[PDB]
Amino acid sequence: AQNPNCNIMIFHPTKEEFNDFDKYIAYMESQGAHRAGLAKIIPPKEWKARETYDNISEILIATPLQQVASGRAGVFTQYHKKKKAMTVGEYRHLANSKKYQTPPHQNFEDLERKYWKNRIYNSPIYGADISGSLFDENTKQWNLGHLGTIQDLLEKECGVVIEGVNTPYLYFGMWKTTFAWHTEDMDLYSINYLHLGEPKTWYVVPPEHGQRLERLARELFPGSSRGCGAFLRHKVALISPTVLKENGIPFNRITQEAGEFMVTFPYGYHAGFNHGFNCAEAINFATPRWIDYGKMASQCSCGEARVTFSMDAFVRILQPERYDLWKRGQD
Ligand SMILES: O=C(O)CNC(=O)C(=O)O
Ligand SMILES: [Mg+2]
Ligand code: NI
Ligand SMILES: [Zn+2]
Repeated sequence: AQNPNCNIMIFHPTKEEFNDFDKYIAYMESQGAHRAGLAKIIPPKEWKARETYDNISEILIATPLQQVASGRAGVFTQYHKKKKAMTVGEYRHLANSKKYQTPPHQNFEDLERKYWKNRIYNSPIYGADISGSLFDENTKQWNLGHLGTIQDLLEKECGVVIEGVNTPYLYFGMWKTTFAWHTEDMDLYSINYLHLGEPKTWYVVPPEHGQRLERLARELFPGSSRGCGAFLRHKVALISPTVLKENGIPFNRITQEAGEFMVTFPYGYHAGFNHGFNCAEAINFATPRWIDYGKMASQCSCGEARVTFSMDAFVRILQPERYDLWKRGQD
């Protein structure tokens, strides 16, 4: 069995190996990468996502989200308060202000320490989930707006034709902006490219141990657990590495820098934070190996998780028994 300790693997494809996206994912899995839940892919030196970022300040963040925390430093939830629209140029200036900027620090470890110590005492503003792409249309390799669609994968594997579309999303971050513990919708893969700016630190639980994290989460968030049998789908709960280590939960951590891709694998729980002003692009995708995970994915039916149009068909075809109750949640 490859990668039996479930370590995060880092890949350095050549320009030749960067041509065929599906093939390279399957290669990484042949080496055991999926067992970690997360992999890093460093693009060949010849590749670029686009020529420059000099012209992005006019993108609109229609609904910036102020991430307000409740709880204790190592175990908290966050709620998203909607703020007035602002441009990326306005957001960048905000991120760089004295109130929101990254503090002085020695290295990534010192910054990680300061994040876990102090996150809860601040409310950083996140421009999340903005439909769009920063890949140049002429970038032919690993262009996250040109991937094969999940609908087409399901059709190729299972024969059924379904409605729905699959497009990327932009994320504009600042110091302390936080992504809560989650897996993807329908336990899909994700791919995330850090276009510019400061790093993103990731934490991940191997897929084979995801239920251990769920059981801890039910213990740590007991009212939330009573409210919903899949409350991590709400994407609000944070648990620190120190607390994970105290409770024996297997995990790994890695920091992504600008110019790097990360892939999350089906049912790989992940969480993290941004080090300063940055812009990431991410999209879900599927492979044949995902289908079985899609069939078994939990679902939020309490009504809180409220997701995309395209998830309907996935539930309807892969989980027909759950369909009815899940759609009651969405309506
Ligand atoms: O970058 C972020 O804020 C969150 N991204 C993801 O969870 C992902 O790419 O799967
Ligand atoms: Mg612009
Ligand atoms: Ni994710
Ligand atoms: Zn729910």
